[PDB]
Amino acid sequence: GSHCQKTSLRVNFEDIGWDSWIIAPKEYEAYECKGGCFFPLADDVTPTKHAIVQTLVHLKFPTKVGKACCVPTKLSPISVLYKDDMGVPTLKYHYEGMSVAECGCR
Amino acid sequence: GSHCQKTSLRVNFEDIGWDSWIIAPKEYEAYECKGGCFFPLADDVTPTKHAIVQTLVHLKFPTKVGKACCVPTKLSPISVLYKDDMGVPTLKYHYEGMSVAECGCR
Ligand SMILES: [Cl-]
Ligand SMILES: [Cl-]
Ligand SMILES: [Cl-]
Ligand SMILES: [Cl-]
Ligand SMILES: [Cl-]
Ligand SMILES: [Cl-]
Ligand SMILES: [Cl-]
Ligand SMILES: [Cl-]
Ligand SMILES: [Cl-]
Ligand SMILES: [Cl-]
Ligand SMILES: [Cl-]
Ligand SMILES: [Cl-]
Ligand SMILES: [Cl-]
Ligand SMILES: [Cl-]
Ligand SMILES: [Cl-]
Ligand SMILES: [Cl-]
Ligand SMILES: [Cl-]
Ligand SMILES: [Cl-]
Ligand SMILES: [Cl-]
Ligand SMILES: [Cl-]
Ligand code: NA
Ligand code: NA
Ligand code: NA
Ligand code: NA
Ligand code: NA
Ligand code: NA
Ligand code: NA
Ligand code: NA
Ligand code: NA
Ligand code: NA
Repeated sequence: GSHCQKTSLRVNFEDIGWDSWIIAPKEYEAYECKGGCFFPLADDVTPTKHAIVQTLVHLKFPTKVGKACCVPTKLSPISVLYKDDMGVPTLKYHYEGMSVAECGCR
Repeated sequence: GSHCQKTSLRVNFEDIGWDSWIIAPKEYEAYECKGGCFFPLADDVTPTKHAIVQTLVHLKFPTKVGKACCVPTKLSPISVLYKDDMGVPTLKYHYEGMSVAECGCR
């Protein structure tokens, strides 16, 4: 059963060019949503009625319409230490939207 | 500029097998979210910080991590006429989650 679920994803801030403004941490666990959104669906998928409808339309017209996407449906914050406008390392206690809390088909 | 946006999608309830319980309408405009989530991003995309991070990670590791997905970020209801448990056609005035209101990268 390869369905929509949260899997691990470690993000190094240098690799994505954010080290120019983020002192710490060097890496963090962001997670990612992976898997398909096909029938039969799972319970923790929590699909919208449109995702269900679009998945049905994709089954009968695969070349015209795409299927639903396994995406983050809830995010969690992290803390980052960033240089202030005058170079002062400053804590951003709740840097929102950075880590996956829940996945779902949309 | 092929970015994330709402495009037309007409859904025939018979084609998806929902005519067994939906008398009317026969078809409805559900819309769909289509387009890529790549940089440079648009203003009406409203991307989360994780979608931006994942897109950056996908650029440097295309085979390991996928990119962000253009998905519905707000849905609108429709009205449907459905047969009751005793065959009585009944109006569902606000059948929620059926039509796309806004698209975005997630
Ligand atoms: Cl299965
Ligand atoms: Cl199902
Ligand atoms: Cl929902
Ligand atoms: Cl297919
Ligand atoms: Cl397609
Ligand atoms: Cl969110
Ligand atoms: Cl706290
Ligand atoms: Cl904060
Ligand atoms: Cl923030
Ligand atoms: Cl965010
Ligand atoms: Cl462009
Ligand atoms: Cl951008
Ligand atoms: Cl947001
Ligand atoms: Cl690519
Ligand atoms: Cl992949
Ligand atoms: Cl939604
Ligand atoms: Cl009304
Ligand atoms: Cl209602
Ligand atoms: Cl409803
Ligand atoms: Cl819904
Ligand atoms: Na087709
Ligand atoms: Na997907
Ligand atoms: Na999200
Ligand atoms: Na939170
Ligand atoms: Na958020
Ligand atoms: Na790679
Ligand atoms: Na997409
Ligand atoms: Na949605
Ligand atoms: Na509404
Ligand atoms: Na909804």
